[PDB]
Amino acid sequence: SVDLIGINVAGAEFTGGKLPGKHGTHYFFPPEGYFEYWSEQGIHTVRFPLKWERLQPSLNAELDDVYASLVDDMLDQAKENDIKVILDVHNYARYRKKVIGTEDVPVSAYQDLMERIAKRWQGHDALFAYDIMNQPYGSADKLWPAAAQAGIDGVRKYDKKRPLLIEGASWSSAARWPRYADELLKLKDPADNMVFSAHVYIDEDASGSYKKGPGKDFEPMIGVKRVEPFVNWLKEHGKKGHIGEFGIPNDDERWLDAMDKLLAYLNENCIPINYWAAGPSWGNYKLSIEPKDGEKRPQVALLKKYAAKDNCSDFGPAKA
Ligand SMILES: OC[C@H]1O[C@@H](O[C@H]2[C@H](O)[C@@H](O)[C@H](O[C@H]3[C@H](O)[C@@H](O)[C@@H](O)O[C@@H]3CO)O[C@@H]2CO)[C@H](O)[C@@H](O)[C@@H]1O
Repeated sequence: SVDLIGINVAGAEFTGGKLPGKHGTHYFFPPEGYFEYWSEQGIHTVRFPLKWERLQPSLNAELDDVYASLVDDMLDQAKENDIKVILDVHNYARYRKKVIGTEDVPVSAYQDLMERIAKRWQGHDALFAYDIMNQPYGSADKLWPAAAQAGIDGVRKYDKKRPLLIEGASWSSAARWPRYADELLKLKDPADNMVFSAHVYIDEDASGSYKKGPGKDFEPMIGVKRVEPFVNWLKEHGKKGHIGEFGIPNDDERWLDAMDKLLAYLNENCIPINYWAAGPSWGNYKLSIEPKDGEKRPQVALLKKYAAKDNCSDFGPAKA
């Protein structure tokens, strides 16, 4: 089933300069009892970032034993707690800072990664979908459509059923989506089960930094206005969509107002969302919705409100 309300659970991609890095010092998977909290809150879909260089520290080589086994245990815990997992290769279309499709990182190496991910986990009941690449941007934008096809081809060698979440150029901007996305119309999925996934932050530059407050001339519909280009493109092209990232600070009613209006518009169009972010090691990170003594998470009440409003059977938007 397709849940409209979900969360990112971040931590396994942390401290990206420390490779392989040490679990519990530089990066963090969910501890025991982690998923039971969110399951109790009524949240049942999780987007889970993974670092490519940790999963596969040499291109074209077998997956890393330590890191892949942590993914195994996370999916086991997800299954135990009725959580559906979207695995996210959280790499900005780059491997050790070089763009997929350059001589350093041929598309065949990215296809190899995706084959190994599907081969290892397509048999796991908690696996829901593959988000094949987080936020291509910059020098990767031009090459990303060709890389995406290689990644699709990779997953489909071993998993011919699950949805593939396909992000776009320019940090998968929902607001700028139609400026670049026409290049993705050439993508071919033999299983015909692709879902496009855009991101939206509502600070001025949409970086999700929220360096400033909302400001005097803040528009509560900014979230809706920034996903409208994406959703309208989906309708125009008969495609299915998804919002893989959106988060706001906890300290201004204007942000929550924009959130509530955004969720209402996504609900009208059966577009799921993954809130950025929960996770086991966020500290006082301004966008965290993980419980923390003395910190209020008003965003989670909005998520729960719209989870009870979820009456969709599949990814929208609906086709006329
Ligand atoms: O969206 C999260 C993602 O944001 C990255 O910052 C990006 C912004 O996404 C992007 O909107 C912004 O685009 C500005 C652009 O730099 C300017 O040329 C001009 O056109 O105004 C645009 C804003 O409307 O650029 C920043 C990068 O500078 C983060 O880097 C990234 O970590 C984050 O995940």
